[PDB]
Amino acid sequence: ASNFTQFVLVDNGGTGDVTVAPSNFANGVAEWISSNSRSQAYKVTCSVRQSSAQNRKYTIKVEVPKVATQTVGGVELPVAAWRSYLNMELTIPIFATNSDCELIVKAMQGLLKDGNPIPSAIAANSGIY
Amino acid sequence: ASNFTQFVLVDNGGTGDVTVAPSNFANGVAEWISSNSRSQAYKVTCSVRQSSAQNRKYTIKVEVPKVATQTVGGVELPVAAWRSYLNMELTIPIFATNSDCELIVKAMQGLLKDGNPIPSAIAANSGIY
Amino acid sequence: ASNFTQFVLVDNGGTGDVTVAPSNFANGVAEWISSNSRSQAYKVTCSVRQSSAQNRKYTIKVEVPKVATQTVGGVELPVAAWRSYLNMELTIPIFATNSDCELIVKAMQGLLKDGNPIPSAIAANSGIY
Amino acid sequence: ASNFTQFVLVDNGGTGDVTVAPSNFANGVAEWISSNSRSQAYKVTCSVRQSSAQNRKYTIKVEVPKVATQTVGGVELPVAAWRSYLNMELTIPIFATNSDCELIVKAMQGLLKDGNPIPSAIAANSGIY
Amino acid sequence: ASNFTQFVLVDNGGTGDVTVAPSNFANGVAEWISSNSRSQAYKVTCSVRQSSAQNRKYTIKVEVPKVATQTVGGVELPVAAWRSYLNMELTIPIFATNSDCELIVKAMQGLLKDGNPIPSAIAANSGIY
Amino acid sequence: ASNFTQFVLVDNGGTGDVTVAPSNFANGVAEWISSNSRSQAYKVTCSVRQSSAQNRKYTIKVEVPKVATQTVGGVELPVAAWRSYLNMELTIPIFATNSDCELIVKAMQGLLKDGNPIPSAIAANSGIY
RNA sequence: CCACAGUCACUGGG
RNA sequence: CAGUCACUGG
RNA sequence: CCACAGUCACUGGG
RNA sequence: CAGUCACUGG
Repeated sequence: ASNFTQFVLVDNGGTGDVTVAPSNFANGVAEWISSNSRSQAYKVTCSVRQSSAQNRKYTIKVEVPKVATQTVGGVELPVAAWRSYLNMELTIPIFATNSDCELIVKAMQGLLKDGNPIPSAIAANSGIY
Repeated sequence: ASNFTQFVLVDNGGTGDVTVAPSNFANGVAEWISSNSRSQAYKVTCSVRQSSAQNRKYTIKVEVPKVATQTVGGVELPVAAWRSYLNMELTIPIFATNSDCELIVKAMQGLLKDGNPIPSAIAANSGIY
Repeated sequence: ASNFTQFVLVDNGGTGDVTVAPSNFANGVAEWISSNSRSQAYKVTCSVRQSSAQNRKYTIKVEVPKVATQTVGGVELPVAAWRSYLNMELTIPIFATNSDCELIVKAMQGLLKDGNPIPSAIAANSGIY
Repeated sequence: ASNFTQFVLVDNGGTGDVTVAPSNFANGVAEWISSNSRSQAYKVTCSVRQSSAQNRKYTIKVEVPKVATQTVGGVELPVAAWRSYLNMELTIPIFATNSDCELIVKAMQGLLKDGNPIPSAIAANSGIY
Repeated sequence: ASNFTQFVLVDNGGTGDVTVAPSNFANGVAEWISSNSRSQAYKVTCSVRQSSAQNRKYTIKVEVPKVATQTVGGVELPVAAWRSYLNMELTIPIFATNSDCELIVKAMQGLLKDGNPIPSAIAANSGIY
Repeated sequence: ASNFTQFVLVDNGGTGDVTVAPSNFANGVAEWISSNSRSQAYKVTCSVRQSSAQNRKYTIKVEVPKVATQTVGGVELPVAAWRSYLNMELTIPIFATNSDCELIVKAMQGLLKDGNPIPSAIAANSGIY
């Protein structure tokens, strides 16, 4: 294998797609970013460690830029107003087989499938009701 | 409407599908569970709070169980051999429009699409390289 | 370029091959792990450091597990009945050229070549006689 | 029968071969030494012992010398400018069968096979990258 | 791709060229060295860290050795008579686009072009006047 | 000689070139700047001193303006968001001949040649991977 | 941070 | 030196 | 806040 | 853990 390759983060249907590509590997922490100023980029980082004797833990972080009214290549302050941060921590017991792990991934995919509660709430600046 | 509906967390092609349903909203934490005993159930929770004066934070949790039947005191009980824990926090600035948020949902969806790096590594019990 | 890739640790023909893959590279310690349950996986770690003003030191560690299924209370878990632990330390002075190093590697390879005393002894639960 | 015989430690084709031969076997420590000046010879030692009730432990040591001629006061002496020191410890539980051991040996051989990460790194005065 | 490749540090027209290659990435410090003994090698290291909330800093180091053969204890050893140390730190604001950065690379390249003031002074063991 | 002359810092191929010219010599510290407001200029400074008994040290500093979305002649704040700083310190042992120094310069040129790792990483808002 | 020093991913000084 | 071994104990 | 830990809307550590 | 390493020191 060798999974550290570029990929499509935001699929806008061929036209207007956001691709992120390998940008760093310092400390086993893999990083991908879109072709932008780091202040306006789409960043993705991932790493794995054995958190305890019983578990392994994947830490995945994603940064998404606020695009509405954005000024490409510009200095936008304050940073906190122009960026969204996603922090994911996946804990998997050392007994999990590959199939067990496939199931876990499926569950994650299902959690965010278009039309489901969570993605629907987020995409609508809403909570659950 | 109401976005607090049931949905399928794990899609196995209509046969062996893990569907999860609304089970609680106490203390502002929306909860869903699979049609199982509370000891062997898949659990999904979600909550939104206004973290800072200018941020909103979504806390989503998913628990994937490895179902098993244990024999305690000569008696057989439905239990979970172990559980996988997904913990994700999403911080979005209040200046994010709905389109801005759809961008975030698409990114999260892209992040886990079959074939991409992260889901590949996870399903293979490996890191990125 | 990268030497932190997956490789075949155990060459059992072209089928029962044990392949080990990059898992984590934190704190100067490269770690490879075979696929499936971490609990039953092969592990390989490696690191180099300047042990003294004149010497560089390598520390390689390998774990060979004896795969087994543990059952307790009627619950089956993939585990390792036990593990064989290989721990080696290689010290090389900074005056060693690439040729000198190639020589060192050859000696290591020869020491373990099929037919030779040490490997023969080990493979037969034996010592020297 | 005897496995305490001479063998080729360094296979440099069929000429510049470094052969090491039995030298002494006192106190459970088998020792091999290449021919000529002891001062410039290759050394290999090996021993097994029951380290615990459950484990047997092997201790292999190898010395690769950098041949050189020292001159002092006009007196020439064959010496070793410096020496590379390999020290390995292999622990194997008493439940290991001959098959289990053969497997362990294969893993050791694979770890050092030409082309693989560890040997490549060592042979190039390099680490992992 | 992967930008961690070998390159020629000193171009002497294909004959007497000093080429340097990846040798380590431990602790997030990318390292390259020339095909020499660690004691006589050319060394290049590079690292990026997010210095401030809005800055990123590249730390690049280059070590140019003056190779020599010293006689210590009547024995001859490959050593370095002395070393020249280049230490450079580049701080770039996160608002810099890729074009902004290309500008920086072009400037650094221009700074050292044959004929220009700085490289002229350095090569002549003189200051600017 | 007399190397304190104007030169092309950024070579954009005849059209759109950035030239810097002598602007100060206070304290032996030579300075060049582009024809801009000092807040938006390209600045280059260089100086030499004998740092110790064994070494001489060249301190070279370069400042590059962020051009994307820049407003020529305008007041851009905060300064830190609009500027990149390069700090170079070159240490050369007093034994270095002119030829030794030419080699050092070549190594610097090679380090930053178009297409090589470092310049490629910088120009792409990336690290090494 | 330093036109601070060194034997330089380390050490020492402002 | 010992251990289910980048960790612990002598 | 943490590529902090867990038995995980709870507990413990920076 | 370190060392010209079945030995020594932490």
